[PDB]
Amino acid sequence: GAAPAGGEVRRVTMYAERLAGGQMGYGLEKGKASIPGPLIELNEGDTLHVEFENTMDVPVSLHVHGLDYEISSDGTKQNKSHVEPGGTRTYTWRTHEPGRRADGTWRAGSAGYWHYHDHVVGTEFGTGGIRNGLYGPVIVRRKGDVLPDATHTIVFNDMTINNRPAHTGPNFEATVGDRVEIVMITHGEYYHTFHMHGHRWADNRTGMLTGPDDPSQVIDNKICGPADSFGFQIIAGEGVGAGAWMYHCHVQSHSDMGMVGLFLVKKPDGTIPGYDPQEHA
Amino acid sequence: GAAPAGGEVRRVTMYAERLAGGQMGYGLEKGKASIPGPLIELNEGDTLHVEFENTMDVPVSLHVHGLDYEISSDGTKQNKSHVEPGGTRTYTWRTHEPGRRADGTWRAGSAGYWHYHDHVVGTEFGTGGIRNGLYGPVIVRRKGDVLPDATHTIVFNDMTINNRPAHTGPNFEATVGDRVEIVMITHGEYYHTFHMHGHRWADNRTGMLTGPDDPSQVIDNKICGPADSFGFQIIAGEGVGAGAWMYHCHVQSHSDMGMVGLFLVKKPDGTIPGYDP
Amino acid sequence: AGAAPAGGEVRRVTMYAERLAGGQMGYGLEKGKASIPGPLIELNEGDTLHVEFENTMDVPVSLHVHGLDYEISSDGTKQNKSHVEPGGTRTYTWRTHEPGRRADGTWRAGSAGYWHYHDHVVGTEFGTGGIRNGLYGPVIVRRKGDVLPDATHTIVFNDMTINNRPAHTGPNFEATVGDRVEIVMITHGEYYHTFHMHGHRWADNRTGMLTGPDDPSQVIDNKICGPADSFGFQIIAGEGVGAGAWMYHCHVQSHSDMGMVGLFLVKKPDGTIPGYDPQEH
Ligand SMILES: [O-][O-]
Ligand SMILES: [Cu+2]
Ligand SMILES: [Cu+2]
Ligand SMILES: [Cu+2]
Ligand SMILES: [Cu+2]
Ligand SMILES: [Cu+2]
Ligand SMILES: [Cu+2]
Ligand SMILES: [Cu+2]
Ligand SMILES: [Cu+2]
Ligand SMILES: [Cu+2]
Ligand SMILES: [Cu+2]
Ligand SMILES: [Cu+2]
Ligand SMILES: [Cu+2]
Repeated sequence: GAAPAGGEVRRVTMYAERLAGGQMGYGLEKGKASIPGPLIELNEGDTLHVEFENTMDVPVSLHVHGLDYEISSDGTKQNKSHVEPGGTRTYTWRTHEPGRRADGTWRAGSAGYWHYHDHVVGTEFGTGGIRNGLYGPVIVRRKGDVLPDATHTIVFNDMTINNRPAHTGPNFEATVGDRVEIVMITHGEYYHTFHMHGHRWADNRTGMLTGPDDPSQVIDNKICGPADSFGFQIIAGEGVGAGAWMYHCHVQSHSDMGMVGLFLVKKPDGTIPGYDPQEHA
Repeated sequence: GAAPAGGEVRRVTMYAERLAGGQMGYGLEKGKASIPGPLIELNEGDTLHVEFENTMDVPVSLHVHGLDYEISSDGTKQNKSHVEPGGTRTYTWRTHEPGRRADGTWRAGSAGYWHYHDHVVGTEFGTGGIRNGLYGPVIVRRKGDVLPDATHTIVFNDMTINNRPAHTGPNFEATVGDRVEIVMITHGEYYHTFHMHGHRWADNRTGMLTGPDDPSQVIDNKICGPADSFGFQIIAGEGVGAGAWMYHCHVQSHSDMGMVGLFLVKKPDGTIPGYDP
Repeated sequence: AGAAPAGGEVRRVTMYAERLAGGQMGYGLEKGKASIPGPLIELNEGDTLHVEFENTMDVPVSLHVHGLDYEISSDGTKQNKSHVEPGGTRTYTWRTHEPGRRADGTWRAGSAGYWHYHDHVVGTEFGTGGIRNGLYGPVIVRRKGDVLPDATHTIVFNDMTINNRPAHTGPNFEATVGDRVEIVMITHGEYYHTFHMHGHRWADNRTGMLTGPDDPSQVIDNKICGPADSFGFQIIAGEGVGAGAWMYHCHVQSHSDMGMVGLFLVKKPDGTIPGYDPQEH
């Protein structure tokens, strides 16, 4: 697979729901909200109309990074694009291809790893919403972008991964050789440094080197702060083989307190070498 | 609207002065000091002799990032290039173009988004003088760089933008279609994440991709730490139209405590849709 | 002087973990010669390194590496039972690969870059104790044709110290104007830092050096960094600025104020640094 040229006009329904544990989630269907919210994938040029409904007892909003949107889809109290309790609103996101402007410069596409989150709960910056779990990924693909066997979203939200209690992963499974895509988002108050054992990627738009003349740095550790978003694709177990490969924040008290999960890379027979589930507790 | 080749020897007078309620700033003429300090632009290859005068009762200095300067223009007490009270000094900053060295490798030029600040007030690293307002931006352009319709300078200085009180901006104005340049400098103790609503830029030298071969990440949110500086040009309203477009620090307590302003992009008739002055 | 050659050799080294004075711990290649930072390990892409490792201490220790290819048995984590018991021995194997075109048409990133190793088991199962105590070291993987330097120096921001040195005690590095000097910068611990050098700059890419006039990497003199970040650059000492006691420091204001400063002592050909008086520093 490779992404095709874009330009489809899409629609979807989206709800903001209270979840258990005092949380809040987005979902595509009533009663199916998740944390992180649902992954929205677009190709450059597609438009997405989001038929949005607020099912909670407090205003909420939908603010997106990186995608074209007019002020009316800003998703803020400050230009009256929030959604009252029980209210509804259609947010529109647009994307565009890159190309030469008439002044000679190059307009950058919308392609990239982006995200969306609340901007209204708690404060007019969505501090309460984001803490509760109102966030999710948006991938915009360029025509020709290689496509992954799977996509996993890792959000460092304050001292949590995906709002989970400490040392509860999440874990992610792949088989040696799968092309795995990772979307990494950070939210909240703290900086973090995302690290993956056994695996590395290029610090560019795709996480993959364009070819032999890409000078981007190849890393396995990146500092990130609130609302940063990047992603990459790795071949699971490439050059290293199967195993329970940790990913964690490398800030030493963060990993000690539980900002750790496993990238479980399995042999073809589905087993994991030297993976004693209880030696990782 | 493109930068020319440099090589001109330029001179400017700068002054350090005190300002109201504890603050201090640089000025091009006395009485006229500002926080941030004056924007300095140069073309790669230019030399700049800053004829500097400290009008304050305490020592001060002028230290610059990225530009060429000999150790005597270090702007540090450590190297004895600070400026005593009432004193004067001439700091020389030079720039160069990119080109191939003798050893055959490529030497990077001076072009970039840079800044200058005090290095001796409060501490030997400027801690009290940076806190007080003693910082400013420097742009060095390469030959061929497209020139903006405006440049606006945003300094995250601890928990403030441009040492301004919380929730007071600043706001900048443009018209849809304007090529707008933002200079972003961070100072103090805190990390930040700069975010702009409705607009995006490439994470490279200019903030614009070189072309279809430029693999630089395109972003709208950037982590920055003390003495980081970067800049970019955007077409205002490009693909998103007019309106009051927020920029802020995206650390949640920071934006909550007031690290937020507006990029007011106006329709050619001058009105901003949706905006509530 | 010159270029990195093509890799492919299988190298062996003995490495030791040893107690050092002051409650510190260090790696070394020979007994009694442990250092903080540990020894610089240098490989070319394709090289294999069998580290014959010995733990001379009374507590468990491990060797974990960033960026290189290792199988999960050389993870160096208690979690995967690749730590070394007090008095114990273990051969860690690190591999590197050249970049190249995969059968799927994408470009495989090579191992080349500025990497580091460190402990993963001392104090906590994320090595928080052994990293505090000085168990960390640089690794450089060179791509064929990489420019070699006249000298390489390693600067590790470890918590609020540089190379575990007392406040304001450097270290200092000396070069002559025109020397090609390689800096390897690693960060560790709990804190974010910004690395700054007076009178010098580099490219934010793999080598630190612009590949040519087509390379768009930002050129910087100041770089935010977090725990386990590792980058490097080569500069021409004093190029366009002359001899001098050029400070490098973390630019987080209170960090420099309280010790995170050192000196790049760049000398004229006659050995002099005019104006340099250590008592003013
Ligand atoms: O506000 O993101
Ligand atoms: Cu916002
Ligand atoms: Cu963290
Ligand atoms: Cu690791
Ligand atoms: Cu945001
Ligand atoms: Cu901030
Ligand atoms: Cu936003
Ligand atoms: Cu500075
Ligand atoms: Cu680890
Ligand atoms: Cu620091
Ligand atoms: Cu400096
Ligand atoms: Cu300095
Ligand atoms: Cu590590």
